[PDB]
Amino acid sequence: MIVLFVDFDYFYAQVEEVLNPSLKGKPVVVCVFSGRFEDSGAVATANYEARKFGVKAGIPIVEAKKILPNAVYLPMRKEVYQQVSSRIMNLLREYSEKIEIASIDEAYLDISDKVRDYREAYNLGLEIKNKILEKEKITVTVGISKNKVFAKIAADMAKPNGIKVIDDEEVKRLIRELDIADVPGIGNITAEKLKKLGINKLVDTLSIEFDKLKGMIGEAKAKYLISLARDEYNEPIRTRVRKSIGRIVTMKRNSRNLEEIKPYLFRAIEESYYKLDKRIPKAIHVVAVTEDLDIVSRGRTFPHGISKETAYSESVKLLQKILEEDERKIRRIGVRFSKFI
DNA sequence: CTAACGGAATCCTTCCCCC
DNA sequence: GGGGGAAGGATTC
Ligand SMILES: Nc1ccn([C@H]2C[C@H](O)[C@@H](COP(=O)(O)OP(=O)(O)OP(=O)(O)O)O2)c(=O)n1
Ligand SMILES: [Ca+2]
Ligand SMILES: [Ca+2]
Ligand SMILES: [Ca+2]
Repeated sequence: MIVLFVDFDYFYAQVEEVLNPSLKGKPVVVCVFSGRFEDSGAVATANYEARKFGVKAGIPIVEAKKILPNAVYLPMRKEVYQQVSSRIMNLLREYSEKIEIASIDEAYLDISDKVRDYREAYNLGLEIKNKILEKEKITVTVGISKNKVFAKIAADMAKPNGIKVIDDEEVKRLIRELDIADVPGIGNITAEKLKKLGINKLVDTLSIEFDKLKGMIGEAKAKYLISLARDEYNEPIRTRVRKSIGRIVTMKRNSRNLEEIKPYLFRAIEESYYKLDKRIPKAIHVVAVTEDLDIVSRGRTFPHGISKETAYSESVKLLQKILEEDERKIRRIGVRFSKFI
């Protein structure tokens, strides 16, 4: 295979800068205001002018303002970014019909039938970058390799407005030398689980016994890392289908009172049903985020589609079920729909 | 009514019913 | 022994 991976640079911030070019050159921070108090919330992303000083995704807004009090702080306008993203994905369809849309700013392309070698795949990456910059004035990063995992790693290496090829020779070096925490799918809890086993590179998984690795990171991640270490990973590019749609809102104050939580729950249902847009779900899940930011969920699936009225009455019964079987106060309450007709 | 923090989505694992 | 579902967990954007 020859996989071409596209990753939009600082997407949310860059879209805001395209829509307001006076933002060019300044630190821009895209925020998710929870509404509980002034500047409560987290940073969705920031451009590289702000990211260079430690303002990155996930950190609290009030911590970003202690670092950069004079940066531009904009509220997240996800529907604007989604519509811009959808147009860029339509541009990517013109280069390969095997395309896998991974997220709002990521897409894999199987270009095995469109180029002969990596030099031609490289040139196709330039043509794709120039086409996106010409149509939407958005800079992206191209990663090219023999599978999806190393194509994404390639884009991570040359990230800010770049293009990078990891050939079969560098693939083997990375199996020996790339720190295993930088492999997609290995978070801190799985990484620290590899370290305590002594595994720091992919090649280490081939010397260890399988069950000693399986019995503690799981069968799937063990097979996944072993196949990568053997240079035998080759999952195909697949069209991804949205499997669930939901919405969770932060309440103004923690509560275990039914009548106080119900307005937030009903608002989450209305917005979730608007996002359904056609699509008839057969399962509904009420999801509560407790004081300690833990996640509790109670669900129910029907032999038929779920009307909005049925979603209303069933969510209350599922919410009562959460107050019964857990005693932590709820901080965020929401709903999720799945199993579409 | 401004309080040390968002919101959304996937896949995998554990437990349990069931054949 | 294993298919299949409910709920938690880990990951990532
Ligand atoms: N914890 C996070 C991480 C990301 N995002 C959003 C903001 C990003 O614009 C988009 C894609 O995130 P990336 O991981 O691709 O990061 P960026 O595109 O912002 O930066 P980079 O240019 O390094 O990819 O997802 C978010 O809401 N919350
Ligand atoms: Ca990106
Ligand atoms: Ca991305
Ligand atoms: Ca990691």
